[PDB]
Amino acid sequence: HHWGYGKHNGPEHWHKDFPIAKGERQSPVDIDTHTAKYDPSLKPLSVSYDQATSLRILNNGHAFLVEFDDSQDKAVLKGGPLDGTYRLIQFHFHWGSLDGQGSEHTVDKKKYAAELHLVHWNTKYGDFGKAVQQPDGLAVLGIFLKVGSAKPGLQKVVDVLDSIKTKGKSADFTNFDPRGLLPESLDYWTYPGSLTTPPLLECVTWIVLKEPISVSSEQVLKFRKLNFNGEGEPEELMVDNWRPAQPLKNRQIKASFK
Ligand SMILES: [Zn+2]
Repeated sequence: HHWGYGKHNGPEHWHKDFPIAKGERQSPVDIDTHTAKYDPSLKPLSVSYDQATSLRILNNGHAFLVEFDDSQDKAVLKGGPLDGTYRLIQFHFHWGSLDGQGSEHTVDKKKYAAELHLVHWNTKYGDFGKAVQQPDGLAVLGIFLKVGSAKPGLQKVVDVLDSIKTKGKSADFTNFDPRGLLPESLDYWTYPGSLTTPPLLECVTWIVLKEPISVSSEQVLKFRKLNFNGEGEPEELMVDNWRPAQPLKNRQIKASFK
């Protein structure tokens, strides 16, 4: 008995166990494209994933994660609004039960079918556990997914989901190149936020890309076949594992771009 996305343990209930849920820098938020401010000071993002080493894929009962070896600066994120080097540790998605919902961040109230999160931690802090306790500990790259043409680079992930259908299941997932999940343009918004799942720490510097990638209906459909439950329990489809937009409060969203 803990947190989830159901009617009795969903986002609206999280504050009881995680008071920070009502904090000053919570995520996600709605990106109001007309109030975001263009900042000429923002540098272009620098994504260096050529030496990435994926290790395993697992279904943690809330989403599925693809874990990477973060023992060295193999896959890092630099530049943009960041000061230092951030190592990629894992990526996961949030998606809906229908193509009209699923993303966590919204753009002018527009919801996308899903949202990809590539989580990186600031190397100055030694390890992920220490980084989450700092205001500039994490830097999460958010990418929107819209339904249209298939994304070749995503098929490898889609094909292994059958092996990790239920909570607790994990499978070897080596030699996966995350570069196949990036859009053509790296233009971004950025704002200070938090992790959108418990424990909801406000240690994130969010970097949400303007350009969505397209995925086919067939690809997203396979996401919807996963289970929140563990093997041997009543089947509950893993859909709508997204948190609604939170109050922006005293924060400003900056844009790299036009
Ligand atoms: Zn996420």
